[PDB]
Amino acid sequence: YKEPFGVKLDFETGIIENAKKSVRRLSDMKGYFIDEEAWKKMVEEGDPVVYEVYAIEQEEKEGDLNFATTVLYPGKVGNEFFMTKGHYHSKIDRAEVYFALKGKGGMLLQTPEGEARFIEMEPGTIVYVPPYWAHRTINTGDKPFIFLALYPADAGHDYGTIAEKGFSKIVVEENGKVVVKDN
Amino acid sequence: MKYKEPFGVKLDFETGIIENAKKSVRRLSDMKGYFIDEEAWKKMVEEGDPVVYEVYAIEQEEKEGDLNFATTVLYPGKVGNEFFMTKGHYHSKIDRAEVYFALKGKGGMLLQTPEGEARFIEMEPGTIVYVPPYWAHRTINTGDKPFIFLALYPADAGHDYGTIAEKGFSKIVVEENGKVVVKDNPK
Ligand SMILES: [Fe+3]
Repeated sequence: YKEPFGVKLDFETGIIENAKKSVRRLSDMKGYFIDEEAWKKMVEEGDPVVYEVYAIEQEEKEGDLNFATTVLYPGKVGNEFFMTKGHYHSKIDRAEVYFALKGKGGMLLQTPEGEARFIEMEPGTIVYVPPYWAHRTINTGDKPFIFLALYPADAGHDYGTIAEKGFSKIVVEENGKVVVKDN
Repeated sequence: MKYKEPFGVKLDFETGIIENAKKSVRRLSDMKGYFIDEEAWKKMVEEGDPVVYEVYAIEQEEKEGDLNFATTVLYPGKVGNEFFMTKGHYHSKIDRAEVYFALKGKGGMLLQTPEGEARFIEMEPGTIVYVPPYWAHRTINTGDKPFIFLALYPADAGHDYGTIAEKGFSKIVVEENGKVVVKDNPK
């Protein structure tokens, strides 16, 4: 039997005790933002951190659960808001649940058949990501966007699909939050 | 097959209420034989039969890979000197885990393996508790204010209340000049 445990989550910083921390800078997201020059330019300026993750994951096993907070920093590549790489689940059939804790943003989701959805998130918002949907989180404000994600331990990852095909929409700013088609 | 639609629902940090969730209510009368002091229990039922806890749940069909979530508002109180608590259970599919996230108040979680090996983990706002596969678990309110938390669990986890209703937990959590976890006499 594995040992149960309790770890503290800091509502102000999003940091979880004993969690495994990972960092993703702009340089780690080549080809993700539509404006390549804005990207190359910002990177040369010492690619700032786009987001950090504090995760507690179990072995890949059916019925078990993983959890992690993400600190999505505010910013834009051109006029495209800072975002996570996003992905599909290796075992696409797994769902996910997000709980927004600080700041504001939204989640962009997509199905293999072409459907795309954008769900706005503010502190207290719980987003249910159904099985089969690819998803990415977006920070649409000027402050850090912090959220806790809970997902099946055997969900796995699938960035390739998005790495190539990607999402059918991009979220940018036109004096206001705008969701438009992607190329 | 249709693809279910994603959605966002608002959770109120102060009340524990989740918009569009299904509400369930458990009063002291719904927990017959759960507390050790049967006389204090019956006396409290007659005096008013207070609500022990309310649940606001958003559940999916019992399918593998899916997820359910629910908040619980566990009210403060004691039956004799035993703190208000949830009924407790093992998952129907015993190897499913669960994750708890405390939001308001103060309490703790009592867990035990099928054999009776127990653990007690304190919970305060911000505390995340990992309920591993195979462990039964029960939440306890050790404070004077409502203990509110969010639970996330597999849609096919299910609930085995029966085993706990029959044998209870190996330990009980009470107040004796302080919070104490001791052996459950009728365990
Ligand atoms: Fe459960």
